[PDB]
Amino acid sequence: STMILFGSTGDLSQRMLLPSLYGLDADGLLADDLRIVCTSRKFLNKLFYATVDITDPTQFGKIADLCGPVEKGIAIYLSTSPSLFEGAIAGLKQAGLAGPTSRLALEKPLGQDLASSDHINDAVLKVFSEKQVYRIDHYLGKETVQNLLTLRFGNALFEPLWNSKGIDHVQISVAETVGLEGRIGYFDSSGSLRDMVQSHILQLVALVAMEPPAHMEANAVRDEKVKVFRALRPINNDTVITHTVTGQYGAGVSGGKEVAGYIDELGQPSDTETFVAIKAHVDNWRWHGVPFYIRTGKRLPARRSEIVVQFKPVPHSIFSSSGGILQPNKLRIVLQPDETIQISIMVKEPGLDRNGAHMREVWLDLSLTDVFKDRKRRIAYERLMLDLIEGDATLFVRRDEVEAQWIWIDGIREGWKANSMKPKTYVSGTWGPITAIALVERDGVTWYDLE
Amino acid sequence: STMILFGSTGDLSQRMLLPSLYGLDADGLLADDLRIVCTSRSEYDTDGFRDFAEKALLNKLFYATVDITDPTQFGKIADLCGPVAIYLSTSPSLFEGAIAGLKQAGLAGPTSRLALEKPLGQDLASSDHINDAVLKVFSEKQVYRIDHYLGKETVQNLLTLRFGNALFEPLWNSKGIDHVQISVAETVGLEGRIGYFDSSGSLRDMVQSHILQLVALVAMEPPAHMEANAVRDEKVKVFRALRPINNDTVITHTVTGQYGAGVSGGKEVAGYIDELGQPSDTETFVAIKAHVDNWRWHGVPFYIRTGKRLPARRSEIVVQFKPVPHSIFSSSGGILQPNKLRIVLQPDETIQISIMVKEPGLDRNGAHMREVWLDLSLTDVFKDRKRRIAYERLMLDLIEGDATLFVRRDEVEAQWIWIDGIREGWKANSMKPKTYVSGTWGPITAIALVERDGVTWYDLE
Amino acid sequence: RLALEKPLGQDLASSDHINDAVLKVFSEKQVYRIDHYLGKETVQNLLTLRFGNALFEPLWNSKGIDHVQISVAETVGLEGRIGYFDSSGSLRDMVQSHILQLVALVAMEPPAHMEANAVRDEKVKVFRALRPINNDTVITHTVTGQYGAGVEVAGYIDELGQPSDTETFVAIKAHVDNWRWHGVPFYIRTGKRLPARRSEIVVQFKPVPHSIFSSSGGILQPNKLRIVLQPDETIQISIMVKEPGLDRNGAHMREVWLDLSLTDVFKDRKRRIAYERLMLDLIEGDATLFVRRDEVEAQWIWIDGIREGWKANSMKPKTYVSGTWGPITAIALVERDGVTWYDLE
Amino acid sequence: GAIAGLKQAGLAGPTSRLALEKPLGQDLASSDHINDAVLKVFSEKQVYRIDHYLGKETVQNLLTLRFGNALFEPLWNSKGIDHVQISVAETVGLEGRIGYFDSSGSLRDMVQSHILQLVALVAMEPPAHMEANAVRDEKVKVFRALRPINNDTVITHTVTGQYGGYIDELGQPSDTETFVAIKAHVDNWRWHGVPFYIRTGKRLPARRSEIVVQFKPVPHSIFSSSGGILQPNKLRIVLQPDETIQISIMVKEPGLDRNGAHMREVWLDLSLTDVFKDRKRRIAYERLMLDLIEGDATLFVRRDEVEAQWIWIDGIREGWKANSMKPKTYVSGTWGPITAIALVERDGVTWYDLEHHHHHH
Repeated sequence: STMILFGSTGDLSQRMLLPSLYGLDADGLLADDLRIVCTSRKFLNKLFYATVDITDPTQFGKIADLCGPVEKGIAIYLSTSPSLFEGAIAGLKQAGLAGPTSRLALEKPLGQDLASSDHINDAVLKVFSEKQVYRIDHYLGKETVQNLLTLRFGNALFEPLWNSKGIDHVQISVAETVGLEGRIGYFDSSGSLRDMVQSHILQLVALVAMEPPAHMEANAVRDEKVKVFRALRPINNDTVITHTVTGQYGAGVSGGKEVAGYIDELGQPSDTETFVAIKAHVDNWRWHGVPFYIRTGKRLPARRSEIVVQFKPVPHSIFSSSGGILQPNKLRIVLQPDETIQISIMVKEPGLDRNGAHMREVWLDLSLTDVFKDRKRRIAYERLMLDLIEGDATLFVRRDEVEAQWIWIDGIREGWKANSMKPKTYVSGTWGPITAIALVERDGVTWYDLE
Repeated sequence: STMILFGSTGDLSQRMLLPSLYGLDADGLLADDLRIVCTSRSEYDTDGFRDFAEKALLNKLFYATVDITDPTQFGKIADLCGPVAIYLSTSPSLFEGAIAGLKQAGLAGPTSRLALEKPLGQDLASSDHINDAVLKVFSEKQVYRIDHYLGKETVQNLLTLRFGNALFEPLWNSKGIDHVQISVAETVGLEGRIGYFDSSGSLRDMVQSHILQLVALVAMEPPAHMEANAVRDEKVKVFRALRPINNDTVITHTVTGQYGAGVSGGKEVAGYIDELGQPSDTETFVAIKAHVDNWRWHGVPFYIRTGKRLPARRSEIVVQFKPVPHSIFSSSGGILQPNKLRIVLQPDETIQISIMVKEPGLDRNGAHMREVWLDLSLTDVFKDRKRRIAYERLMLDLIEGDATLFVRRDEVEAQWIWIDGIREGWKANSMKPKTYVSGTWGPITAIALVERDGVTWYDLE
Repeated sequence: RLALEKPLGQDLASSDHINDAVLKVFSEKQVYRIDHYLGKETVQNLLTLRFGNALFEPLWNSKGIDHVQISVAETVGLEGRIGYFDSSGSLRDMVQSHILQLVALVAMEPPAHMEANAVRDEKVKVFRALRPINNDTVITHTVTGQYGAGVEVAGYIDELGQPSDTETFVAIKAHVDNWRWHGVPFYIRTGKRLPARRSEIVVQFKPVPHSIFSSSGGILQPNKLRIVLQPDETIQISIMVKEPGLDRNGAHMREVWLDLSLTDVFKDRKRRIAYERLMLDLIEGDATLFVRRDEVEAQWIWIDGIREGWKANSMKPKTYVSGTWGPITAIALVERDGVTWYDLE
Repeated sequence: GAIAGLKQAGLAGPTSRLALEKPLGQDLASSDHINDAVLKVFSEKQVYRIDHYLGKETVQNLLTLRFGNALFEPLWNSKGIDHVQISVAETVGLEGRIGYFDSSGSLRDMVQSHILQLVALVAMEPPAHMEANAVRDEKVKVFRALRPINNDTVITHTVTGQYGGYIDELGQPSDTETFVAIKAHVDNWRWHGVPFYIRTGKRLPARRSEIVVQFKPVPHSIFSSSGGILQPNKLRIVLQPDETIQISIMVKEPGLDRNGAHMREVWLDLSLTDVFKDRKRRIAYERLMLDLIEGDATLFVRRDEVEAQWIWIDGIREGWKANSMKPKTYVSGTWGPITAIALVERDGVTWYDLEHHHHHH
């Protein structure tokens, strides 16, 4: 019933960040009892400003403030620089609101490293149990991401093929046209690996690589996802160079306006990625030998996040009439900005005989964006928010998840920190550095785009 | 290398060329050794025919005429071009005399190639008797029997679709598919065919040849390589494997319908008996539930329906796929319709697949979903290609080689054994046909045929 | 480190009061529960049979297995320290813990790597996938009995005096309801004073889809994989072979068995009573042969839910004379389904 | 041929049929020349070709094991199995018909039909219903799915040998193989991608003809620890003169903290001969006489099988006479020429031998 930010009068919060809070319930969903406690340097009535500062210790005892009943729960995000979190953690203690089920919502980066994340979580845990913790991951709230569960197990056509023999490899790519998210100097703090790959891509891979549960339970869903992250192939300095590629936002023509370089955008020489590509494997016994080719970067030629499952070829082209070449089957799922799923099959080409059979590849296409046009375009936060209020919530992260996510992340970065692996530049609007072609082409693979 | 032609005057041969010719007079595909041979009961010359031919279309035309009782206008073909295949479309009475002349001319040979479009049978006795007179004169290597469905391009892609894709083969077995459905629908009543249909019946007209050929295409095992002989041998196996329909199963597995007088195209249409002017028990519609017993196909029902005066004209092959082993969306709110693959072969050429998808919205109570169809349209993709007219590649097959499209004896021998066994069985039970209203999809008892075991009927409704 | 004995609980309230009072002092990592069954070599190889091999998995689902049979039969009684049966019956001792563990090691999915929680989590998922027999399902899906007087023996009551309403015999038709197993009845059976002692699992596979030879003499007997854990340690498979004979009337076939007896080769293995390894686990590492708090929860929930149904149906066991191979009524819980209790016959 | 007696005695007639057990061919033309001459008087129904090995009882059981059970076929696919190995070895000198043995080889005698039909009963699909030509019809497609060993593949896909000697017993310049090794390939959906290892010979120190089917490896090894290695699981079959069939499984070897976790490769063993010892113990030729009269027999080879046998037999012979290959003497009991071991040992495969008598320390 309350959310805390110390910078609202200042910087981004003052101009664009706040409406996310006001807009989502102002005409959308329904809310009536809430007590937004804000502090900085319907429910319109609830919002109320306050002032707080970590530097004076005696100040924390003085604020002594709690809006709403103790039997409600204390959710808050401390968006401060490192070492200021510890000073202001106790403020809810002056309120004292830890006893009731507490939402403890954390839509946050959660730190650069597992020790960095654990430091946070160990301190948060003493006031609140895991059941109280409700960490949001913005993709898990996207509807297009949610249907990955109906897709495999609400249909009998897929699961026979999710097993190494069925799939030769899978390709995932999160595409963004612009690097101007207002994160410059904040991106430097993390970067595309921790910014995008550590949870949102990993959460998607978990939806793709897992086993089905027996039923749609909250904790049955999450307990099977940690298994993929614990079954990831750990990328070591001995494997990072072959399996990883970093690239950086350069100066090209992007979006119609010509644009400039990352380093020249920060003003100082910068080393973060703004693009990365990995060749992962799941060793659960259903995925051994199946490469997942993951990719994300900014200043790319299109913003379009899609998954492409390429299946193993037929054991035999019985149409080896000199026209018998069969293009592997692809299951293509597009989740942003258009909602789309398609399959690629072979069909005899209308015609006679040129001393063989000639055929074409073609796509059975279905688009959710068009099929459901009279339906809603609800924001992820609107679906996610009710679950916070609801006694058991399903779309929120768990410690085993993040802890298994970071281990793979920290093992990779040291691998190229121990290998001294600098990024490679790309022209904004090019699809990235030229080294990501060999990374797949050394395996025979091609990255799916338009024709 | 060489082809001779018969029955030039009749509205059958000329009709197919009209639409094709206007689009194409250009192709000139045939090899030089072949030339236009025209024979009909006509007095137009060689020149004088190339004048009638031009309306259908002079460089390759040779004419000359014959008589149907005189084996003497038979030398006129002999006094015609012949360097160091034939098409006969006649009624039953002239069949052996027409064969008689070819032997006297010498135009009957191991070199000679035979093509036989007209109905070739009613029993084994016929099948064997009609073929055996041809067979003593000719071998299988010279006889190539036409099947008017087998040539449709949508049917040719059934081999590419099934065997050019690996997404179909893991589930193309008894465990993968709950049931297989084939439907051919005709809005039109027979027009001008009465007295020909009554002797054949609906089952002889469509089920014996085209529908059975389609059943094999879904059920046939793949050949090691695609050659007419390798592909055909597997198809014959499907006909041999088909479970025999006998008196015990005939009443349960077969429904027969005769079209009544109701309405077609917004106007009342008369009953089949009324058009004949004679009482008939012949069938204008048939429905069957059929099983092919094989390690791959044992226990999977295949249901075949073809009808006359049915509500719409379309031919569709729908293969339902087994329901998911567990509904992980239990506790209510989730219904998981099994996956279905629907392919349309008439009148639109189209393939679709059935998938389950969450409905846009929150989980709320239960998981809510819709089934939805991945749809592909074959006619639009090949827009720079031609249209639905046919009898095409079959020609190239003549000068170049053996034809996958043409029929062989063991199949026709296997078709009638299954088809003849059904007719005697409903003769021993005295199965009178059931009437239906023209445009209702057939007699309503054919609905129990599917509905008593849990099956329904696909409509885009 | 604290290790607990076999009599942990008699119901939900018990094992949750006894544990959450101890889990108030200790934790799940430092807590070990004792299953006498788990630590046996023949049980240990079940996971080694399934997942160290590739021959079985292609069929280990509702599309390759017809039925499983798990039997543990005894000749003795409970002499020396009777009281637990009076307190718990024959349900809570051997089924709630011992045989349910044998149920888990056959109907579970593989972990990525052999580690305690990763292996245990797959078993917990089974005990959650157990279809709960409740209400008016326990009469037609369960059979109870009591060993009578016969063979000098006297009955249980005809040796104890007081009237009790608890069975020394239970028959269930269990059901794991997951993608892998939906549709596969699991047949669990145990009891005392029966004419044999051999604990064994039997997995009957479905019949081949079509029979080429089934016209005359075509009796196609299904293939069954046989495993014997107690007291014989024996794994076999039933296969169909041609009868060498000059036959003029159809195909002649015999059901024969690929036989394997592991003790005969496992002599070098220092065969010993099961408990000797269990101590080292507690002494030097993570407990893989021990039950977990979530394992106890899903066991008792499915163990107690039946008790709801038969005390409301006021269900009483059915007398079998000792040596009646059980009550004759456990023969119809399968004969109504066509299946019959297997025997080497 | 001297069949000329029968037709010029009025004997080639419908009352009576024929079964042939003669050295019919050395090439496709000779059997067809024999066949065309016999089919010049008869048709295939009254023309029967006899293969001794088909007629052995334990050989008869190959398809019933394949098709009376549901455990194998799920794996009888390229995905299911890695490779097949067929071995037929003899103890005798090549002297039983030493002059006759020269000019036919061990290929056209033993492999062209006997072991190729052992190939046929392995790489076939099930027919509709058992019928005399239904069995044959699925073997023809096998004999058609046999990759024709190329003159470019005959160096890396074949190995020949000689009794060490055959020259020292026959006189004339001899290039005759007292041993043969090939690696065949069935190119159908079910089988494309599976090495078929065929091996036979006469100057070897053992006599037990056997088939071995190795199934593919597991995707993931959950039990990753020291000591525990996994040999792939295999099917072993021995029919003559021993009838002994086993399966390779991985079973735990009990130990406490000794050399890590322990797993043994042990065998489910079954011998038909002990079970049926009270039974016939007949001669492979016994029933074949009853099938011919008033009947359609399943157990006879057909001209297209022998034709497709010969076509695949001749395609090698041109090619290895084109590579000018000569046999390699092996000194009287070395399990073959030293080169047939690399035909697998380079491919990772090793020639399978009984674990007892194959191990040391």
